[PDB]
Amino acid sequence: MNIFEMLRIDEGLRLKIYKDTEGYYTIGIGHLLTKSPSLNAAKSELDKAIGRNTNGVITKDEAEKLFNQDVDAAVRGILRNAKLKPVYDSLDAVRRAALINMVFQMGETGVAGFTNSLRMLQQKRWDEAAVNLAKSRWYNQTPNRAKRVITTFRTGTWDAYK
Ligand SMILES: [Cl-]
Ligand SMILES: [Cl-]
Repeated sequence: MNIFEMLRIDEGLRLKIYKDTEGYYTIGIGHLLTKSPSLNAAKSELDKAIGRNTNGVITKDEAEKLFNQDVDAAVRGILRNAKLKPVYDSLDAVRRAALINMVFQMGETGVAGFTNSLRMLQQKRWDEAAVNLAKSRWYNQTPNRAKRVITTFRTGTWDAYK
């Protein structure tokens, strides 16, 4: 297992524009297109991302390319964030993938706001972070996925994904 496989499991893969769990237009492997409620707007952003007139539909290769860019962007985000980088740097490889998962889903900003949880992960108080991580809208809205990522931080193994 790795970060790519991990996210592919959590996000799925859809080749036509669809709405995510929040009702926002997305395509591929969890690539958010826009928070706007306009399909046209989403189509415009899709064509801009791909470089062609897609008519709201992409190929598998194209989805994977977006996915690679998004993963990449998520790591750099972390590395560039003052709150995140130290945590990330203190963790083992497995747990780092869980932190990337969160940032891909919620953005750097939203994750950087889990202050208490961040501090517990940094301190290696696994069970404690896991309880504090569950006290969140994230957990209440997407409990199964949140469960898998939390288990990941708690155990440092890929057990939740196997
Ligand atoms: Cl893009
Ligand atoms: Cl879920």
